[PDB]
Amino acid sequence: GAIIENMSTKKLCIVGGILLVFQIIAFLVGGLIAPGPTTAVSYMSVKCVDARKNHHKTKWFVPWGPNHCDKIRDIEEAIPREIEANDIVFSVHIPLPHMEMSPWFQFMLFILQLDIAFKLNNQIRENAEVSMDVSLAYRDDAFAEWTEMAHERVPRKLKCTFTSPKTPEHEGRYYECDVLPFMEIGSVAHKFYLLNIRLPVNEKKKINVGIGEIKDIRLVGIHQNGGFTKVWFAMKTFLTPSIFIIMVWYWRRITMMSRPPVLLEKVIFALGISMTFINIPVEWFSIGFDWTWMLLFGDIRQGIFYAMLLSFWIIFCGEHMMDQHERNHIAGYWKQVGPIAVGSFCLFIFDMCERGVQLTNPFYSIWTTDIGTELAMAFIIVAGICLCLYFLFLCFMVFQVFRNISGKQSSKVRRLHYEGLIFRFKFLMLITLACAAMTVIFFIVSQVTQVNSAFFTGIYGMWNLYVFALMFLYAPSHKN
Repeated sequence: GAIIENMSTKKLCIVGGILLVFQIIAFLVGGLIAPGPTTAVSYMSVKCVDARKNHHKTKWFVPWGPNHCDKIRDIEEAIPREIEANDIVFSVHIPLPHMEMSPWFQFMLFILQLDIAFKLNNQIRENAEVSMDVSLAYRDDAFAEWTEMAHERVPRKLKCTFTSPKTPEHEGRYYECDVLPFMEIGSVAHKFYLLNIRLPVNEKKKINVGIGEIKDIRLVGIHQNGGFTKVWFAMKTFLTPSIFIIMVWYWRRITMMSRPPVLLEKVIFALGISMTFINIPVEWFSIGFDWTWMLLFGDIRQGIFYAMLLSFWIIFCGEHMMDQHERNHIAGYWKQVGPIAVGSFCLFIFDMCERGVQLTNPFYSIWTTDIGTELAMAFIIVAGICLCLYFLFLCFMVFQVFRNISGKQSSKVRRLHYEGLIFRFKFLMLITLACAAMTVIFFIVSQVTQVNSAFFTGIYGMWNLYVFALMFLYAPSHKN
């Protein structure tokens, strides 16, 4: 006597309506509060020069404020000053004047933009490479000392092409050539960050040679909106107790039953507990504490939740097969489920490994070592094709289930009861395919993101509401 088979349609439709109302408000809160999760911002570098006195001990340089460096007006002004290579250092004080960085901005993304002046004297080498010397620092008090975060060599190949002709009337115009994936930071913890870049030249070690005249460098930054992060955290801390309440209701009601439960009522509970496992607001630590690995843990949680869900759809749909079906244990369905769980983990493995390795090298990326870029594109394509094939396989399963249940009907309480159960199945199954399609779209979109709309909030609400509806529907009913 579950809900789905005892409950009257009058009881059903009000619950459906209120749940859909929750889904719609969870959709539109993203558009309301923060219509766009990532804040794009651009910092122009300041061209400092040093006194050539800091060889054994390195020294930081600040663009503006007190004790700010001396700034070369242009790369030609250095010549009357007789400035030599390696005297020039680029500087980017990350926060703009009269504001600060906030821990609410969870992560930081940086890509370089290069302004290299064309001249016939410095034609770009066919495999020209900028062997940049980069260092980073962080600070919390406006009068504190800069503390080192990273100081390493970072290679980068120029993928680069100037269209306009080489005639010297066209010199000085910049090469049109590309942005470069520069840096990822796992988490934000400090008010001020400083970044200093040098490009030492050495014809012996073949570093920064034939790269053209680098006029200026420009840094483009992306970080999560202060609005979106707060609302996301608030929605998760809202949804966690609600799902736990519905889960305890479900499990208490199930445990009240006289007879033991079948595979289905166990797999739905597994879905619920995994959904809570992702739901719990563990990430609220990031604002109050310096923990850094949490950004990888979110990807771990999403991978595990996907592993639960993609198996759940097949098991739930598969269990609606009735002829000579209804096994006692996963040995009857490990045939299908087995690689699905492994595959679901495999979707995020590359992104998770990137997140891991960026804690030892923030400048590491898959998009360097260009074979890395082409294999990343190949990975995106195979993941897409495999997930679409899984969606097709689920659609085939639904098709076969629809084929099958024609027999039970074709082979006044019976008239309304059986037809109502059939209608319940039909609506639930249609909801299932719709949610699966939206989940596939979500995976692809989360991998590609130019979406400017915050539909993430709505689709997460959709997952919560769907799992909620399942536990609500499959619990035993109050005695009539």
